Amino acid sequence: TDEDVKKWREERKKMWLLKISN
Repeated sequence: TDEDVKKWREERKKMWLLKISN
């Protein structure tokens, strides 16, 4: 479902976003 995808989507999203500052 979208919820399953939403799960990984934001997961990987934050990883690179936080990596911008690291």
